[PDB]
Amino acid sequence: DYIVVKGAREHNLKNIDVKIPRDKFVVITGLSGSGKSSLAFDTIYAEGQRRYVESLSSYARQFLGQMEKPDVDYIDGLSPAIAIDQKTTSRNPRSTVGTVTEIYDYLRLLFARIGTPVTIGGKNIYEVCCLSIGEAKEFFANLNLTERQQLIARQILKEINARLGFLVDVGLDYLTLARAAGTLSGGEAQRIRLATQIGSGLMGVIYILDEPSIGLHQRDNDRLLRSLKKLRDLGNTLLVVEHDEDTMYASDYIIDLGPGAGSHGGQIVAEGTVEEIKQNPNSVTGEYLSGRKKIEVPKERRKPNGKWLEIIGARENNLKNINVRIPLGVFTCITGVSGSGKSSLINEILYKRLAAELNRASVKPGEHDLIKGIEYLDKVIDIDQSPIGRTPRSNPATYTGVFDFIREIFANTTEAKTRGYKAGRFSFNVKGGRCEACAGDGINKIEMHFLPDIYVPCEVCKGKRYNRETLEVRYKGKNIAEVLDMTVEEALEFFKNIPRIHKKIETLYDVGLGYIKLGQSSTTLSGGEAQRVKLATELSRKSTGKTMYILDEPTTGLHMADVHRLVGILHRLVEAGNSVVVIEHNLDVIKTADYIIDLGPEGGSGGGLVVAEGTPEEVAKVENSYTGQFLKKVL
Amino acid sequence: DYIVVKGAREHNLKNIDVKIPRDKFVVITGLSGSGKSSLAFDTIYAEGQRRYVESLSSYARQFLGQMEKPDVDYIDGLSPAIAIDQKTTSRNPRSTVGTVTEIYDYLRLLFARIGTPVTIGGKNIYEVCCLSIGEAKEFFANLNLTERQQLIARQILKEINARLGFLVDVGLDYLTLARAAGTLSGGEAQRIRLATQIGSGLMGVIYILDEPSIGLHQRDNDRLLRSLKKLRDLGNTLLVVEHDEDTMYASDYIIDLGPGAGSHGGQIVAEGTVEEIKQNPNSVTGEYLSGRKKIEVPKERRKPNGKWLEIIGARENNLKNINVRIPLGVFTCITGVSGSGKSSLINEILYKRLAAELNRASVKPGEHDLIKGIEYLDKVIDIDQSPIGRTPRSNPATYTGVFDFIREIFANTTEAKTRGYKAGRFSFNVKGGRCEACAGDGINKIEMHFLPDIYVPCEVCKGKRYNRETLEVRYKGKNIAEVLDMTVEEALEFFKNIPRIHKKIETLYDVGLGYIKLGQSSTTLSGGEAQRVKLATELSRKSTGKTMYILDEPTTGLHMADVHRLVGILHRLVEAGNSVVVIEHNLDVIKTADYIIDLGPEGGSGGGLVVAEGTPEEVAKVENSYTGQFLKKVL
DNA sequence: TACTGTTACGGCTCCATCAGATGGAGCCGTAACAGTA
DNA sequence: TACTGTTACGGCTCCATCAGATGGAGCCGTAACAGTA
Ligand SMILES: Nc1ncnc2c1ncn2[C@@H]1O[C@H](COP(=O)(O)OP(=O)(O)NP(=O)(O)O)[C@@H](O)[C@H]1O
Ligand SMILES: Nc1ncnc2c1ncn2[C@@H]1O[C@H](COP(=O)(O)OP(=O)(O)NP(=O)(O)O)[C@@H](O)[C@H]1O
Ligand SMILES: Nc1ncnc2c1ncn2[C@@H]1O[C@H](COP(=O)(O)OP(=O)(O)NP(=O)(O)O)[C@@H](O)[C@H]1O
Ligand SMILES: Nc1ncnc2c1ncn2[C@@H]1O[C@H](COP(=O)(O)OP(=O)(O)NP(=O)(O)O)[C@@H](O)[C@H]1O
Ligand SMILES: [Mg+2]
Ligand SMILES: [Mg+2]
Ligand SMILES: [Zn+2]
Ligand SMILES: [Zn+2]
Repeated sequence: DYIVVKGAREHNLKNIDVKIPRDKFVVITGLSGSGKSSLAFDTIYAEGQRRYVESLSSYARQFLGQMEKPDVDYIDGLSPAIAIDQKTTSRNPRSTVGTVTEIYDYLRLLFARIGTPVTIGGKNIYEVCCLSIGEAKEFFANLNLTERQQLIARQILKEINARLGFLVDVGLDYLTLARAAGTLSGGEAQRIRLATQIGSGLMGVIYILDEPSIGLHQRDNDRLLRSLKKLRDLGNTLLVVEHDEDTMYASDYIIDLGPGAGSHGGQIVAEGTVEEIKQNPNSVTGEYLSGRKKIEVPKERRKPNGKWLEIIGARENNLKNINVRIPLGVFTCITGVSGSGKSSLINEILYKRLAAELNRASVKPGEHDLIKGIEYLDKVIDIDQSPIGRTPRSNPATYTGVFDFIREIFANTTEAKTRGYKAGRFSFNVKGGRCEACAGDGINKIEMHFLPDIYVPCEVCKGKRYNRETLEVRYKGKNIAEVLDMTVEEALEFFKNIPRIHKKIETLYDVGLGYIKLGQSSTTLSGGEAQRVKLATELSRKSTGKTMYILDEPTTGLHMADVHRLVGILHRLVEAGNSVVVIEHNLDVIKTADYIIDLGPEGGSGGGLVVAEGTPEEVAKVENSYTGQFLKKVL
Repeated sequence: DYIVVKGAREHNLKNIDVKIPRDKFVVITGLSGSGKSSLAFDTIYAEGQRRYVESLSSYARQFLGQMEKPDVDYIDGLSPAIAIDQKTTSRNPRSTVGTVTEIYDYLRLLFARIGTPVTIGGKNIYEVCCLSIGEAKEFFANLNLTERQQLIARQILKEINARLGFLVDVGLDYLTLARAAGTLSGGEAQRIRLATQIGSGLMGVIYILDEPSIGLHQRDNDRLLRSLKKLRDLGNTLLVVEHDEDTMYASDYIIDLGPGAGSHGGQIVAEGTVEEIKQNPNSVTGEYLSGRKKIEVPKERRKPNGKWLEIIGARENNLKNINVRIPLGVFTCITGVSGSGKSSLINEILYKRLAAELNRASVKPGEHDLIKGIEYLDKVIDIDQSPIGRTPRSNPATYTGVFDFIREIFANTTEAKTRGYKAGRFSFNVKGGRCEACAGDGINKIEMHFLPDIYVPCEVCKGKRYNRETLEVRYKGKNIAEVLDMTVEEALEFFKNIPRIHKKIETLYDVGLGYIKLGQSSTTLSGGEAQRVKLATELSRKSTGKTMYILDEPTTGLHMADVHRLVGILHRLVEAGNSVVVIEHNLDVIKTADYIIDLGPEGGSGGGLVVAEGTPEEVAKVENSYTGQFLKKVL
């Protein structure tokens, strides 16, 4: 009736002991970097998978793969578990919806077993693969096959029906089975990934979902919550790590981590129901949910100064030749149901034309007639909706670009000048100044065949990634290993008189990563930490006073405090005289915008029109828009 | 704390509900054919494996394979399970001890990871593979490697040490790692199979062992029981299906099935401790253990009549050029520790020479000088230690040889003579008289890719395996489908006036298979049922009054009642004037023998000498023999 | 002449056993070119 | 002359993703040959 964990010390967990109720809807909350993933996916799921795998033969074990042994003492009440990872999965161009959701395999099995020589219900394999999800489901629900075929193909038909029912329930009935998985939107790809693993329900199985609401509108999130509630009612346990308020409100139990991030978190601050979390002063999530701490809606919203960006004849993808006016110099939020065509408009027309017109880029934009009002802009800065790549040869210092300046100033010292060194000597990714016994890695990763990998630190350089010859040159009493060793606050104090480094380090501090180390590997970063690193990298660039910031969903992996900090940064940028355009599903970011352009009313072929246009108060007066309904509810 | 099963109806289970204690030594007893395997390996293990597999992806599922869904309602308290099947596994000549026990893989991993360029402890891969188990274990326990190598290769060394420790504990220290697995004795192969799956212990794992004591002496069984007790004390649950008295006496809980076999069993008769089972009148196992029912030791043992079989210079395999005298006309039991060389003597010299001398066979015997006393014999009948092959095209009627006579008498009828039919028309394995829609199978087995197979009965012949044209000819009002449909008692009454069929059917009844059907598939037979079918096939042959019966472990898969029946049959054969020689580890069979030849004192290179020779009472006076010690204990 | 052993020969079925590679995409470091200030 | 965009190019690393085959052994059915009784 419980999953009891004792002595969990993985990553930054501070020897925490927790009890998780079984056959319930449990939600794990906390700040970005608290340790929710290290507790759910890296301890419980890892222990369950290892326990299941250890009972199999070596031949099967070397195919399935063994996870790393978690640093835990005793876990009880486990069971078979299915986990959905937080990180998004890229797709090859060949993979389609049917291939990804494992529907084509069942289709081939059915056609091979009860096929009529290649005719089940009066259709062939291509005629049934090239249909929308809703009509394919209604076709498969009206299959008049014989009794022998019914007995033979019971399981295949049941699996197909369950998968199609889930895909219809989430709201993806407009897609077909032949649509390429690599061209779907963020929310559609997230829902397809969810349906791949959770479409066919089981019994007595723990489901661990790490942020299952990427690029999902509130309406889509409600349908996903209904499906999750049905799956839990099927006799299962659900462990969902989320930052969404609706997910917490729709859960039986809440486990709150914190109280901070990195080395200041890894603990348990509060637990109980939603009201219990709200009443706990030590819980930051409860403080933000109870209204004690909140993002303040402006009393007066900025008005356009007469300069507008007019997009005429926008017909890219599913856009139905619409005209959109984006005011300049204010904060504008682009809203719509997942798949309605907000990314395909903004990121594929506005940014792709602004870059060519201003930054002298060579990227072909989408299908549009013309854009007017470009002359009121100087440069464009964009943040994509795609995640960042993770390599052990990467860290926040290299990603943001300050490591180049640090290496240059290290190579400009007196001793380095005497020895004839350059900036390439002070990097652990170039031969000449790095330890060759570890190739600048610092630690050695030994990979076994079927056993979990073992990490052993290097002994020649003691994990410093550099040899003594390169470590013999120091700047202000510190060598480059100590430079990579200090955190962002220490580096901010260290380089306070160097504007070039100080600007980017101050940006990193302002996005909320002062605790992080300059040399922490990208592979060991968190989702929110990587998102904020990308945000700081893009926002650390120089602003000319009349510049456009285009952000495509910068809320992913961010707690309420993090989005509050980002909102403050964006509002300061707006007050500086720049124009900020944000494609956002987060309603807290939306409620502070001075202008809203809403698209819909549906996704795919059912959307692409400007349902609403104006200030949030005016949009809330429109009953057609779901965004308007939610805005009216929360205003 | 329990494994609760409800509504189990697999095979012949009569909707039984049981509760199995956890972290205990549980033994399941009952008659041959009661349903112990169908309850342990076909319900609990099947459900656990299916539940674990269903949580994985299709790619891994179609590699691991899905077991058939058991006919059960609700099973709780499950966990990862490791099962050892009752049926023995044949081995290719290429496989060795290290390959089978998964020790070579760990050896290669260690040599690749901490090798010194190919030198770990001062030895190479061949110099360490070509050693006995004890010296290899003592070498690996004295490895003076460096600290970095110690940290790197901790798990590999731990696994190797645990496997070698188990192999030494069971008593196989005289074997090597390069020894071919296909040339081992029955007990040695059984112990190697056990060590493959149970050598490295785990925690919180259910172990299901189906008859883990094939070809094991009492001394070897004691060591195996000690190892099993240690493994259970490591925090595990053990479910052992056994007929051995020592295994029941060394278990915390006993679950008894019955009260019979086939359609007369499948229930639960009693449960509790050993004393509780003994005190239950409805429990046949308790009745045999408590002494109410027993095999009666003869008051006076038959003496040799002056005719002996002298084997001079027996040096085959591990035999040390020994001389053995086997009295003729009495019951002689060959006893010894597993590997001492009883099979290599008897089956490889005595039978292989008697067959050539009497049955005009062309099989080359082993290494011996000569055998004297052959002229007092007319024919030899042998039962091998190997199990029988299982095919769906097989049944007891075809195996024993009565189906040929039945087909001949069916083809000799008036209507068959008029139509010009032959015996080949009345068989479901020859084209012409069988249904071609199922190829004489009766049912169709549809195999999926990763889903469990589905069985659908044929519709053209309704599962009768024959068409209407072949079913239109009947003998005594019954067609051949009804002939295959009746049980052995019905066929015994049916063919009471036909001596040829009646002899074999009476033999089948006498071995205890009167309930079984003539047409039951061999693949669906039980281990004890197959053993008794082979015994009846070999014992149904004509006896000339002076003939030698050689039986190599005919007790496998047989309860105490079955071995009592077999002992009675063998004693009747002896009283008929024939000579019976039985290689037996069962002490109840041994105590009734009129002569005993004991070999030992150890296995492999440590045995091959006649430790004792004489009547069981005289052998019990020798302290050298473990067999003598047990005989003294039980006499 | 029939019962009882052996052998071969064709067809059918069960079981052991082995121990990832290739294409796609992102990131670091370096160089080159161009527009402003 | 310096700060800030773009592009290319080499090297390194992470991730998706596909959808068993072959040799060995036992058994049924049939035929042929031989030793007795
Ligand atoms: N190897 C490591 N050693 C120590 N700390 C680590 C290591 N890897 C990650 N961390 C830190 O451990 C903290 C928790 O990581 P993680 O559990 O992934 O965060 P999270 O709670 O899921 N955050 P988010 O996904 O953004 O909501 C973060 O501050 C990481 O930077
Ligand atoms: N390359 C493409 N070819 C065809 N259709 C596409 C392509 N890319 C996207 N679409 C479709 O265009 C519609 C709008 O997608 P897009 O504009 O990217 O989504 P969005 O509204 O921003 N929603 P989301 O990203 O989930 O928050 C969806 O139905 C997509 O499936
Ligand atoms: N498909 C089937 N349908 C009905 N009965 C079956 C089937 N398969 C096997 N049986 C019978 O079910 C009974 C129990 O089988 P099984 O569980 O294998 O026996 P067991 O208890 O392990 N006996 P043994 O191994 O000799 O000690 C036997 O009489 C089988 O002949
Ligand atoms: N072909 C072979 N070549 C070499 N050694 C062999 C061979 N067959 C058996 N041995 C060994 O000879 C010894 C005696 O084996 P064997 O006589 O078959 O055993 P047994 O005494 O009858 N015991 P068991 O069959 O387990 O009850 C063992 O050490 C075997 O490993
Ligand atoms: Mg996370
Ligand atoms: Mg059995
Ligand atoms: Zn090093
Ligand atoms: Zn048929």
